[PDB]
Amino acid sequence: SPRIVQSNDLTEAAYSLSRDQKRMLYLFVDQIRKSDGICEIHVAKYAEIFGLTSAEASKDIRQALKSFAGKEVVFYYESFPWFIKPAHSPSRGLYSVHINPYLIPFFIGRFTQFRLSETKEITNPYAMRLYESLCQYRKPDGSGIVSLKIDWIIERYQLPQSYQRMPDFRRRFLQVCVNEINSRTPMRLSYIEKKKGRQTTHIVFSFRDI
DNA sequence: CCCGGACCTGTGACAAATTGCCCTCAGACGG
DNA sequence: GCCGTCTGAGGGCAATTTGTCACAGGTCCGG
Ligand SMILES: [Ca+2]
Ligand SMILES: [Ca+2]
Repeated sequence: SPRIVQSNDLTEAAYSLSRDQKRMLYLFVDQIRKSDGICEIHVAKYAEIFGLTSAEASKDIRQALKSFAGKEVVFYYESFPWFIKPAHSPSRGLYSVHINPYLIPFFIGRFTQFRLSETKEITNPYAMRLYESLCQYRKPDGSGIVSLKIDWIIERYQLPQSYQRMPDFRRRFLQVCVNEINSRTPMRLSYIEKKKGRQTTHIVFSFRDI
């Protein structure tokens, strides 16, 4: 199945995207890399890759596409829009999109890589961000270890405001997304908390391959 | 000494958002 | 040149997940 690769600058960028949008974004990076910024999406192909009906694919593409407008991307800083023209459909079952050409060098650069079958069952978009950030540190054999700062997680994944209260951070983000990765990917993941005084400051992740 | 305050934790509620499903009906084409 | 079928563009749903905050109970310090 298709092998996604992307510059680390994208793995660690600040942005907020939905799941359907992140799915499309993988195909855009794939199209661009296989060579102006103009990409294309087929309803029937999206449906087959991610196991949807054609109808639900259509719904997913259309709403994802109108939710890109006004969205911006920050590289740590410098801000860019994803799209510089609205999407449009020349043919039935076919969409044309215009990615910001200044983003191309940030897509292709110190890199992260994974096969698309690894992530296509994840549902929570914050868990997709987390799985991308672990892959950036993976060894050939399939293991790794990394320390991510809690303040940096909040900024980069643009977590919502009540998750700055740590018991809520634990309950609705950390525990749920570590559970998804262990249930929906071939990865097996564990963690431990680093503290300073009363405050918890980092999360230390270790993982191996099944 | 206590006591109140500034911190920290987990849980029960409720509100808003997202999920996979289901149904209708016209577009595009082949045979 | 018409119709039978495969698509996909629309309109919705209830059941779950995700986002928010009130309240109870831990600690340590300065007064
Ligand atoms: Ca969201
Ligand atoms: Ca959907």
